[PDB]
Amino acid sequence: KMRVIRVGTRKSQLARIQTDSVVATLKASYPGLQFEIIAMSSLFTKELEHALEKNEVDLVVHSLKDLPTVLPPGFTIGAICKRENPHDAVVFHPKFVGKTLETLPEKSVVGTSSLRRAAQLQRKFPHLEFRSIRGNLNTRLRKLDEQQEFSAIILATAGLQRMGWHNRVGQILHPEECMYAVGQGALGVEVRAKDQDILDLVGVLHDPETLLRCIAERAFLRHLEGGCSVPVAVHTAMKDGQLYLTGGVWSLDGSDSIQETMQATIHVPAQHEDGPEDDPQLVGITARNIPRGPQLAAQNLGISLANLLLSKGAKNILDVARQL
Ligand SMILES: *Cc1[nH]c(Cc2[nH]cc(CCC(=O)O)c2CC(=O)O)c(CCC(=O)O)c1CC(=O)O
Repeated sequence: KMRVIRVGTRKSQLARIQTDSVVATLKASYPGLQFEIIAMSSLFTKELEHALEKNEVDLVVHSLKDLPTVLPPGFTIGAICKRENPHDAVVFHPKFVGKTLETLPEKSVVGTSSLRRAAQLQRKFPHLEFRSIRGNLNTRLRKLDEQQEFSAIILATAGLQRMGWHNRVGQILHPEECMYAVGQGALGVEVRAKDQDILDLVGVLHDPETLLRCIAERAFLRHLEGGCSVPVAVHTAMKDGQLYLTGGVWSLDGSDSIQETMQATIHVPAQHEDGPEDDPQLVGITARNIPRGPQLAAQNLGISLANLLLSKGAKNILDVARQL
């Protein structure tokens, strides 16, 4: 009568690397336990979810920014892992290595299929062109270097780092240039919402500071009626007992913009707990072993900033962008 922890992965390289980093952390906490990785084949979220409900697998690893602020019923995010670098990065064509976006020749084409990235970068760099680029990270790096269309592309720093492409990171974008997506750089572990055994085990992965930052960022996004699909961006930081949250929305061209910052006293809790089970998820995340007070406070900060943005016309900016 054995028990093996079954871990679902997409077989794509980056998804597989993320899965292994999490399994490695679990093995270190649970050396006496057995894990089995089950390769399978954004439809991919659906099918890995399908295997979870069909009980073919026990946990799957996502980039947090790829999960929506409300998960389908019967699933939850049981762990938010310690955040890697959240910043967007510029990769340059070999001809332009050493340059910045500030020093590219006028009318260079920058590749990105993110509405958030294009809107912010258009606003700050009027003399540049931004055009859609499709594919995974290696395919985008290929189309940048071999085809002569693009002079640069935008990618998450975290993804390049995980892929072993740290050296192609040419410039790391600051918040004044491009704020990042909600939950960028953090990994989220999705599990069956009722599965207390697996929820127990993966709970060891929660990093308190990352969990609180991502609750505030996801609550901001959810209250604005947003997902991966909208031109919304954020910056969070925890220092000296303060949780800072900057949030922004943009027209698809970046000409219209509301951006404000708010803060609150949330101390990063050092202790673990065994909170009650009937405590519901917060923005899709189950963290019963972290003190709940700081979580609720982070959720309120997100909501407060969304309300401030909405009172300055955010819903109009977002509804106008969506219809295009
Ligand atoms: C919301 C969104 N997801 C992606 C594709 C994606 N998802 C995860 C990563 C790696 C970074 C991480 O784990 O946080 C990536 C790739 C990347 O952002 O570099 C995108 C990118 C669409 C595109 O520009 O082609 C987005 C949109 C967004 O970030 O706003």
